[PDB]
Amino acid sequence: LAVIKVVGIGGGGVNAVNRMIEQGLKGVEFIAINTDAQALLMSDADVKLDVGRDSTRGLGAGADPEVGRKAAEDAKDEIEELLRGADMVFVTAGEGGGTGTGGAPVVASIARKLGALTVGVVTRPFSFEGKRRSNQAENGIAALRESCDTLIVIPNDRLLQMGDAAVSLMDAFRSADEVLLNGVQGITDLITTPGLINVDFADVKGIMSGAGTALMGIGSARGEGRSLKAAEIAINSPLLEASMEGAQGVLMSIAGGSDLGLFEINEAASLVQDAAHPDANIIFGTVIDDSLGDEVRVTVIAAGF
Amino acid sequence: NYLAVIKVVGIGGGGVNAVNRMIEQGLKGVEFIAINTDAQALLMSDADVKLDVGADPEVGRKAAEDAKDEIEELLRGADMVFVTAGEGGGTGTGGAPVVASIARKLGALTVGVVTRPFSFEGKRRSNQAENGIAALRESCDTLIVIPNDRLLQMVSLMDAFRSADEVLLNGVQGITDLITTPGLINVDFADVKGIMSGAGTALMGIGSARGEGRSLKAAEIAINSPLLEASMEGAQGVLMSIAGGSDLGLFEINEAASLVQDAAHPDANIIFGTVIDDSLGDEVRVTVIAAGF
Ligand SMILES: Nc1nc2c(ncn2[C@@H]2O[C@H](COP(=O)(O)OP(=O)(O)OP(O)(O)=S)[C@@H](O)[C@H]2O)c(=O)[nH]1
Repeated sequence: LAVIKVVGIGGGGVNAVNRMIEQGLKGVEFIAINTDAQALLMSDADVKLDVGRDSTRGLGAGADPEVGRKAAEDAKDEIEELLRGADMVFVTAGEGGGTGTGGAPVVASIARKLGALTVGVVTRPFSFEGKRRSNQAENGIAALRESCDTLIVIPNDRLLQMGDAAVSLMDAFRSADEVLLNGVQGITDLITTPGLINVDFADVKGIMSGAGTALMGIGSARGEGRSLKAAEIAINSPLLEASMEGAQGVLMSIAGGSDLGLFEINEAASLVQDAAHPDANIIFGTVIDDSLGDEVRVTVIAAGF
Repeated sequence: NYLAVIKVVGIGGGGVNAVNRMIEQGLKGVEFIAINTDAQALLMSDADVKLDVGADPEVGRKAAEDAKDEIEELLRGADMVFVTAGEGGGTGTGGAPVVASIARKLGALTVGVVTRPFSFEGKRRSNQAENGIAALRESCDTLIVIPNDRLLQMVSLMDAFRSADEVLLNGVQGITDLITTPGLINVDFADVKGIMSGAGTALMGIGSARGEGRSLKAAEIAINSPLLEASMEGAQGVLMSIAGGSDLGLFEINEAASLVQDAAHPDANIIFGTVIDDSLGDEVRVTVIAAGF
């Protein structure tokens, strides 16, 4: 029985976590960490830690990653005591600001020192947010990559090539929330709510330990050929950056109702094998989600390029 | 007065987190108080009462001494006060003895709970973990000490940390449930205060079993628990609680009570009772608190 903790750090990471809780992600503990007390009062997370209170006064790191790093580092004994006991820790954030960029690698190092399987799931900021945010994100992601077993990086620019062409700014960030949720859930649900093909904590640990930098694809479909269509959308996802063909490690999850049959699961698995690198290690798992109706949802995590 | 007022104080990050765990598990019958002692960080809490007085012990001490009047008003009216800094050190280990000394000067039966870290955790300067224990011991009636090393005789690294949190919770719940939650055998609060006032250091033992002979079996595990450090023979004050379902029988109960008397020192005071927790199914859980020598 694996204990899984999902940490959101900074405003975007805390909003993603609220989204995960709102959509009913189960079997995990939710921890919100931020440098803004008011923002934390609105969070529904199980654990809420306000950090950098004297350096920031509950107003955020003002986009300075050094302030975020030092806020997390000063609270490190306390974060450690919140994490101890976890088998698996997710660290989620929008890279580019001060709190998430700076604090995420601290939270991840602590998880990794404890020997929890440590997965980062972060976005790169949209190009329209400016060169400073993109540059801070890039350094934040390099730092985090040193501290995580696997680091899933979602390029927010690619999200604009999905969903609706007439989205607002608020919509774009809700979509970033959703994808961070998809990243976490596509993995955690293999463990907490397996279907016919059970990929347990040990299997996940074996493919994700020390895997390095990763990308994700997602796909969903209904009606005839839903499994094949969902997998083909996930494999060709703009978030995966056309790089599925080069990944050496691939974890795939297919979610559907109680009645998702082996035939459908296997058809999706077969399309994914064919698209993969010839020497790829691919693990295929299933998820029971009875709220899905006639839809199935495929998530692909690709690493080892 | 007649429903004993019990206040459980978590202080510092490990203490507030312990209290938040107690709330999450539905520990009943007590009032929870979360005291944050760090200037730079605040762990939030759903405790009834919260005080933010904000990793050095001296820092926590000074912060709580500064807030001594408001802590006093939070504690006034309690018959019993538990204080803990929970797992890991920090400012809470400095604040805990201050809250304890205020509880005790008010007349409340003051019970500290403190953990000794696992040895593989290493050690911070100035012997600060033992200084915390010594200072907390000076200001409590009873100090329950949980030696985390002993858990490894009861294991993976994650299991070790999890068992530590679980036994810490039990350090409070085994006693509070005995007092606050009816069972077939109930106790007098005066007798609790009789064994625990001025008693000094105590240790705890736990045991669980199912099926035939469950009560005897869980009691036997509890009495021989590595966490008791074989202090059962010499102990002058013993509390034993047996938690189980409604159908817990008087005969099996009494067999457990008889075992504890036999195992304990001839001159021991023994307080014994049961707790009805209908969520345990066919399982029985025993807590033994051994105090004195
Ligand atoms: N997923 C998600 N991402 C967001 C949201 N708001 C902003 N972002 C993204 O996250 C990045 C970091 O912003 P944010 O998380 O708010 O900063 P912070 O880490 O809290 O940093 P600060 O203390 O300096 S204000 C932004 O550059 C943007 O790309 C949100 O609501 N949800």
